[PDB]
Amino acid sequence: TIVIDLGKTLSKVSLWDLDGRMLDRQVRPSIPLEIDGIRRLDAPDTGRWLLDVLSRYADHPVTTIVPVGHGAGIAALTDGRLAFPPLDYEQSIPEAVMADYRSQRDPFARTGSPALPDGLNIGSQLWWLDQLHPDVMANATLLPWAQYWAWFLTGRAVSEVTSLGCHSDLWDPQDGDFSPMAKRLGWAARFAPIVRAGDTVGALLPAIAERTGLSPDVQVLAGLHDSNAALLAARGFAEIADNEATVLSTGTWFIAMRLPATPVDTATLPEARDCLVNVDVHGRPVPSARFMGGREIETLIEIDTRRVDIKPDQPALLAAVPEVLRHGRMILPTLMRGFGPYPHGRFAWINRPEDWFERRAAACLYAALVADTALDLIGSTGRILVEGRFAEADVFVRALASLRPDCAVYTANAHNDVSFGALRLIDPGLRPQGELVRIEPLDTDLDTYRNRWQAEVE
Repeated sequence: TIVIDLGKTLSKVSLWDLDGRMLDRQVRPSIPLEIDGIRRLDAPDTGRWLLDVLSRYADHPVTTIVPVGHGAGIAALTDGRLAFPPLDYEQSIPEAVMADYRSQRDPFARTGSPALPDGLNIGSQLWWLDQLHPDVMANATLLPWAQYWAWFLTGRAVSEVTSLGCHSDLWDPQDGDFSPMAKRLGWAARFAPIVRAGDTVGALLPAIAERTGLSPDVQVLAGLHDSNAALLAARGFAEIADNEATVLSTGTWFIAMRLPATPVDTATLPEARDCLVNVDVHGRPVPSARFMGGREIETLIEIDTRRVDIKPDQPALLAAVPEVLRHGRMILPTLMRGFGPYPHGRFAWINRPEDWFERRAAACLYAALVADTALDLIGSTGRILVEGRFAEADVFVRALASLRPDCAVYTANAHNDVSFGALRLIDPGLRPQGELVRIEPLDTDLDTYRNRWQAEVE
């Protein structure tokens, strides 16, 4: 089996065995492609690199390939070939063109897709493209980035739901269909037939099976969006699986993605407080809430050298919590105006600690409280799995455990390559590396603290 993970900053090709262990991995940064001053995903060139690396695994019993793509990427095929390299979603879009688009979008209540800058909304790209290449767009078959690669190897164009549900303006999460807008504009009619991520797109193209030395019998799967890969993975853990659970990824962005066990009313979610609606590989709504956690923490600690996740530092970070707690030393939101649950929270310290450990420990508390608010906006309960670098942040995770006392907060036991998830598309019985360890609340308290914090915020 082979997973192709063509993300935004890193493209990874990986070879695995039927027991779900990685045999090899080939990586390569993704460099932008200039075309008019217009930044593009380098499709032609990536296609090459990955026909090389694919050749390397010709001696192996490969029976399946599954594609993985970052979101906010859309590809167009004119007369059965790539019309042009897709736009880089970070590529700017002209002011007048965007405003025109902005004023014709569907309500957030149907789409769960918030207005985002540049190309983050696929609709914005399409809107613009309709101007730059009017004819080529009308003759075009449309097809998400991830699925583009499954057509590169297969000749069959298909779409998959999770890329469409990635704040694209093209999807109606609750309805499980294209949005009124995408239909209205005739965009929905241009898309390749929707298929399930685990479905077989088809056998490897003969001309391709050749120069890679892979068997013509190799089967390509529809594939999925970068972010849903991790969800598949998380659902591999015995505690997550099919249960009501939420995965909270951390980094520059802290993102809560809930996997509801019951039907939820997403049309009621607060767009202004940085929530959105994604979709799982089954087409079921994935209520989401983010805030730029990692960015705010970094504002506080200034340099990589004082990152709150540095391992040997944990005990001292941890031991410094007691005094932070009882002196009411805390931080008020927000440090990123316009983002998260408290877009306009007037930032401020209170009894600012004068040493780094106590300031670094308190930073981990502020992120727990804001994550706490974010998890509640979407009805997260029961099981929470923390991932990303802030999983090694003892003060953060344990503060979370304390805030959600009857909830089971988790962190992973061993590292798992970012591409593992896709394997579970073939063999669902397959599980990640390590096990989940439940997080103990902070040693004794946090109510009085949060109570003060909350009161102050208001």
